Amino acid sequence: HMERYDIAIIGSGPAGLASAINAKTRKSVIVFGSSDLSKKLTLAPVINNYLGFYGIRGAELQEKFKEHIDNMGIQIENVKVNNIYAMGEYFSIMTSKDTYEASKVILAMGMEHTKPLKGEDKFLGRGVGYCATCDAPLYKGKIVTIVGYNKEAESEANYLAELASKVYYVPRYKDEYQLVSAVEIVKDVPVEIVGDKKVEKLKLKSRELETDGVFVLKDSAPPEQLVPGLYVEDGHIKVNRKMETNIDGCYAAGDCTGKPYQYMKAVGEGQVAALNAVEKLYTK
Amino acid sequence: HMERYDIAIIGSGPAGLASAINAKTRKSVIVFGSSDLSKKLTLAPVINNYLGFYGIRGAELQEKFKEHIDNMGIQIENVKVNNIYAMGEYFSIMTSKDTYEASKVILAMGMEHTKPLKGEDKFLGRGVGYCATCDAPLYKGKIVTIVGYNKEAESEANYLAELASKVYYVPRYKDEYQLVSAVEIVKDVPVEIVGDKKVEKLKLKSRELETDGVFVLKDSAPPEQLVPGLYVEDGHIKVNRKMETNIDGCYAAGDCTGKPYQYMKAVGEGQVAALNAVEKLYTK
Ligand SMILES: Cc1cc2nc3c(=O)[nH]c(=O)nc-3n(C[C@H](O)[C@H](O)[C@H](O)COP(=O)(O)OP(=O)(O)OC[C@H]3O[C@@H](n4cnc5c(N)ncnc54)[C@H](O)[C@@H]3O)c2cc1C
Ligand SMILES: Cc1cc2nc3c(=O)[nH]c(=O)nc-3n(C[C@H](O)[C@H](O)[C@H](O)COP(=O)(O)OP(=O)(O)OC[C@H]3O[C@@H](n4cnc5c(N)ncnc54)[C@H](O)[C@@H]3O)c2cc1C
Repeated sequence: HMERYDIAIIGSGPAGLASAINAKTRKSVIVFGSSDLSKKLTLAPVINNYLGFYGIRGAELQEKFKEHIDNMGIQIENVKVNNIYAMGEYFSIMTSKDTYEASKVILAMGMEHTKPLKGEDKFLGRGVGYCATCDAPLYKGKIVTIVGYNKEAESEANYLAELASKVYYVPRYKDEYQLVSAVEIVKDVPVEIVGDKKVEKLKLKSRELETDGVFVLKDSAPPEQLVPGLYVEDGHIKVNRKMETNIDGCYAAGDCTGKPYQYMKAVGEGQVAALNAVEKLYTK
Repeated sequence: HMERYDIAIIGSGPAGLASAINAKTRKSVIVFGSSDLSKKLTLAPVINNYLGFYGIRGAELQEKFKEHIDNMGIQIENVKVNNIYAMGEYFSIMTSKDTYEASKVILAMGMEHTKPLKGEDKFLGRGVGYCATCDAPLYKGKIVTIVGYNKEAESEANYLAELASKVYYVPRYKDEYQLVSAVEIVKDVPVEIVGDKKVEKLKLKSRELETDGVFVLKDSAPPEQLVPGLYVEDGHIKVNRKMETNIDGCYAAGDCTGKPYQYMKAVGEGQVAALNAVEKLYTK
């Protein structure tokens, strides 16, 4: 069904966990993200600029962070947040599973490193989107191509196969893929989304797919799509010294706020966002 | 004599150490402060909001920070910084011992918690000051009272006893005091600095001292006195998202920049300041 919380934290990396441990000062808090917290932490080899942990390996620091949240009774809700609608005094939070409401939101999604595909921006809203399940009814009986950058994208492909006339899945990571037989896996490199007034084809290095929709599925939609009305410049969510965005009650912390992309900056921002959000909840 | 460095960090607490470990990316760096890093860290009992160190004691976290800087060959220069003069393209740094020049400065002095004495602001520049050794020639053959909040203040009293006709030392901490016999220790509580056009007396709870100067000696002068021309509001050094102050080449990080006074905020700010300072050194 629906569940209400005082604070929702969108991301489970350094920034979101820093927010969570500072918000547990009560005030219900929910943290959305991945079971493994942050993929970048796991991939980091030796870390020498996180003060107090000289020479730690990324996966070791990840475990220290996991034990911290576990000691404080903080769990990660393992769902993808698709859209956050600023209703004015609260936020409606749409996810890959259930819908939530929260009084305050802390954006902590990190920063996407991969570039958009050619034609992606051009056809946005004319056949390109960032949430396949959200737009699924629009593609009933149509051809849909999903360019998947994470495992959740596979679930969206499976769902779309129940409505679309044909589903192609283009993986952008190496794994076994848990897809129903109706999904055609296209192990090729996307080149360009093309069309006249709307999407007509996805061109790949060795193949072209006639398709009505192309969904580009990453850990998070671009922030201005995830949070309609949010002020972003240069792909960075713009915040002030209190980590406040342009949307009252919506904060942002970590790589999603701009450079430098470092752990200490991220945890500091998460702390500031959470303490300010809590203050606003007690002052109304 | 004088020594030149690319970056000078003013403070050895969480913020300054975070700056130091991020600036050692070369670029000579000098860190001014106390041997014990930060007094607040030592006094902190259990810390649960420093991500990755759940349940750590303050002195334990202090030791982790000490081992980090030691592993990176970062030493603390154990002197008090008295004044930083923005010369335009560099900074002249006056200390309780030698003078330094630095291309970039990172202010990391923390935030003073004790309030000013009554009359302190009123007589500033008319008998009240924050550096006794700096103003010592002005008090040759005059009466000087030092209200000392740290051990360095004792050294300043000893120096002033060579020039002033009479030196009183009013300690604001419990310890043995290493003072020459010419210094009179006044174990009483300051109440008010009084005078007409200039300082004439220090009133204490049980005694009044006729005095020509009153020096209030804390770990650092107020930031607008430490750094002439620095923009401060509400006792907080005002910085932007890059930790830049109003003075080009001068950054600030940690409690000295405003609330919340927390460790994660401080280390994040120190990191941002240092990485920006380094960038400016490589771009000129
Ligand atoms: C190989 C490598 C080495 C690095 N080494 C260092 C180093 O030595 N020192 C250093 O300071 N920095 C280092 N970094 C950078 C550092 O990892 C980042 O600055 C830091 O991880 C930022 O954390 P964050 O919480 O802002 O974002 P992230 O760490 O990206 O966390 C984001 C998390 O939120 C989840 N999420 C995002 N959007 C949504 C959504 N819509 N719904 C649900 N969940 C979502 C993601 O799945 C992810 O788990 C390194 C990065 C890499 C890639
Ligand atoms: C009892 C107590 C418990 C606390 N518990 C927590 C907690 O659980 N979690 C949390 O997040 N925060 C806590 N805090 C607050 C936290 O300690 C501060 O936010 C943090 O120490 C800020 O560090 P900083 O580097 O900005 O300043 P500081 O820690 O004050 O470091 C300043 C250092 O620079 C030196 N210095 C200053 N001026 C000069 C100068 N002119 N020349 C030379 N050296 C100078 C000082 O001697 C000092 O050593 C606590 C504070 C106290 C007092």
